[PDB]
Amino acid sequence: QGANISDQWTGSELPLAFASDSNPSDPVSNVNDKLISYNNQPANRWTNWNRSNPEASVGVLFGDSGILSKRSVDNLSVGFHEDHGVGAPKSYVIEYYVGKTVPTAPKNPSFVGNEDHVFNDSANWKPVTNLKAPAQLKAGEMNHFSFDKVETYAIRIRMVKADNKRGTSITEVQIFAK
Ligand SMILES: [Ca+2]
Repeated sequence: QGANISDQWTGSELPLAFASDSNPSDPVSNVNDKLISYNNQPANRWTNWNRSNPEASVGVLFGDSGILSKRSVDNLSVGFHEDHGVGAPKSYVIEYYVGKTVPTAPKNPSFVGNEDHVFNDSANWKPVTNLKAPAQLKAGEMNHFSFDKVETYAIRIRMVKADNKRGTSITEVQIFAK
């Protein structure tokens, strides 16, 4: 297993987690903070609990040595969390950035859908190929995904909440270099 290319580094803008939308007290920066919690002791998660869109995406914008970088990516791990109000999504798509425009760091990374940004244009994303995924997503553990290697500035997981929940929830994601 190679270097972790999603974790935050102190004093570095990148890698940066981003989301289309978030419950504000559950910012997406929680997903790459190296804290993993499946409960409220402490609560540590991104969610879109009680937000208006049942679909949201969470992703990582890569960096090398403090500045933007493409990386070669073939994996994603996601620790779903669940309580009465949130849980694993009922459906998802994992996507990678293909825009010709070099992405900027979002001004408000937990709420990318509320600003003009390349990430909001579906032409700038393609789905990963030959996905290997769990047969069912499970809260309470790191759920591992693998796919054909791509060279990209960003990947994201775009997810629709379960019908019996008020949102989707993630305590941590991890992406590794080869
Ligand atoms: Ca975390």
